[PDB]
Amino acid sequence: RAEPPHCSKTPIVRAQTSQNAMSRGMQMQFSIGLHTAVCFRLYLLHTIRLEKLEHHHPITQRYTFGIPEVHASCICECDATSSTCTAESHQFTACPESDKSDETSSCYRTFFPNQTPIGCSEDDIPKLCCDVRFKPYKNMTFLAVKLEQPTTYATFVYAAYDFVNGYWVEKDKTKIRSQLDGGTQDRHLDQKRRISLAVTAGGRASHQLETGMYFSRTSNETEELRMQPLNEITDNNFDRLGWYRMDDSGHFHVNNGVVKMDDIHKAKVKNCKEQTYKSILSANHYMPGHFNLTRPLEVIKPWIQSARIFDSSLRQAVVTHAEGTNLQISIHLESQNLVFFHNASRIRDFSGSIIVDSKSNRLFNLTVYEASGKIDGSVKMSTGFGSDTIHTFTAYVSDLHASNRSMIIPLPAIVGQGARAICLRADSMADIDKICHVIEYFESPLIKGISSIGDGVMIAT
Repeated sequence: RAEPPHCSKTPIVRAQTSQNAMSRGMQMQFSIGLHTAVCFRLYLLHTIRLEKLEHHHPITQRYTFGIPEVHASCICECDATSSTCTAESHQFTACPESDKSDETSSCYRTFFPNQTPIGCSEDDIPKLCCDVRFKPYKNMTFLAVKLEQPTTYATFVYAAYDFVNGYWVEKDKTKIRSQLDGGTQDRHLDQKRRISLAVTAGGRASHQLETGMYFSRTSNETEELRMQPLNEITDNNFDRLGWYRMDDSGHFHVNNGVVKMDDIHKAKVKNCKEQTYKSILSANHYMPGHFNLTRPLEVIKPWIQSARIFDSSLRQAVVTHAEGTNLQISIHLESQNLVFFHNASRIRDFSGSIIVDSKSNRLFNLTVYEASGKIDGSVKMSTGFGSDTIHTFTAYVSDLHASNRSMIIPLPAIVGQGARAICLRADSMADIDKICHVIEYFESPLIKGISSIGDGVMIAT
């Protein structure tokens, strides 16, 4: 089923290599676009596609966490002297092993003395004792990451095709990786080692990464990165995510539960006789009724196509830029001949919206339908088709066969507020075939749960 990608139309600059006190070469220069292909023959058709643009993720931090289901059972002791409900039994301690009860559950004890004698004697000052219980909710698991900090890599796809009796044959197929932050990077591409690919970036890549705490769900296994107030590994804010953390075994616990439990659990006696009390947790991100989540970055951030932990090793996260600037290529060889070829373009329909994202990115979130090759856009003044052109663009769809693709089109500041018309036309298409639509403009800017014990009192009088 071997097939070449749409060979884009690219101007080629002939440069001459400098010389030493020896034996008069030449270099073929061109600017390749992200998600487009370049084709040439050596005088076996050679193709290079700038497939992926990635910023690296690591700096370190990593920790699995969950969402806890909290339940607190208490008991009152009317006589302040009593052996039942004491500082040694309740203050800073986990309720000792039940032997039958769930392994997933995690409990902590808190001591509430100096009570009011309600349903008691006027002189004796009561005391309250509680078991705060925590278990994972819906078995929800997430990795917390201190997230992508850019290093930039380009991923190219080199394929050499041959036309053997009516059909194309993918002879050689490699993945080329080149670091974009330094000077030119050079390597051979073909097995014959005759040709060399030289990649050079103009400056920093189109878009940028924020430094902070991120996370995504785990399926017992990385997913689309989300952003919601989350704790750095060394921090333990109860109003932010990750205070309910998973250790090695898969057991979830409250981060420094023992010690902190008394600062976050607050209970007062309602009536010591009936064994009634007012209870709450001074925290967030717990069940019941204290947990929702932020949508993936992909969804909220137009400049982001995808942001995911790369694999099972959980060492790097890959941020795929919605679109990126072109890269500078030079193809060099001894002394022979190079000819560059190009295919043509087609387009059924399109859809999209003009967006200024939270990180101040002005782009056209374009989606093409049954399209291939070089596609030319024209952003118009007003909603009226035929109004004055304010920007002109060209997108390159790499699929040989007309397919549906989604892309990011950087726009100048002239493409200001309000809805407007945009007209797309493929290459060499008559102005009758030109699709127009009015496109929309969007812009992003920059409690007490009272319960009666239930378990009954074992110590009445």
